[PDB]
Amino acid sequence: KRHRKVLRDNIQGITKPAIRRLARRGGVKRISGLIYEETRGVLKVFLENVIRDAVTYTEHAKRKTVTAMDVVYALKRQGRTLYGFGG
DNA sequence: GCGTACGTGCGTTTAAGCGGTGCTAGAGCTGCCTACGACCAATGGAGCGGCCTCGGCACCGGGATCCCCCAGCCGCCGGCAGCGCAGCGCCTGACGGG
Repeated sequence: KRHRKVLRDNIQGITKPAIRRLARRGGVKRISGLIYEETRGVLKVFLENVIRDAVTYTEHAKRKTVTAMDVVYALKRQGRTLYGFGG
């Protein structure tokens, strides 16, 4: 097809074990059940901040596709530089 | 010390994941044309310097809160000690039995 898109409930795509594994890499031993909801918001809260300016780069370039070279650029402005994709 | 809820484990189950199409959109590049920003020479007046004088603020002194504190004070009530007592089991009568 050529219309519509998946635009619902995708915040639940981050399934409960996925965070549970992620936190294990952080070394936390025991986690209460309440914390799952906050990080999803927190993860989202951080996220569009990265996209919003990333989107801004593309429109100034008058593209339609989002390149990785733009993604790192905004990540530089926010502060967290990334090695391994460009430069 | 209490207790719940989150780790551990088991048993579905399902959507990720793989591998496979098929498409065209959009990025990349080229050709070519234009305009617009740098450059140059002049010009004057906006901005910056130098004085320089009042009053907004500083300072004071005084009077005005106003929270902060707390013993006063009582109410309350429960503990507590004393008192009156309710109920029971035994004590002990009433009266026939032993």
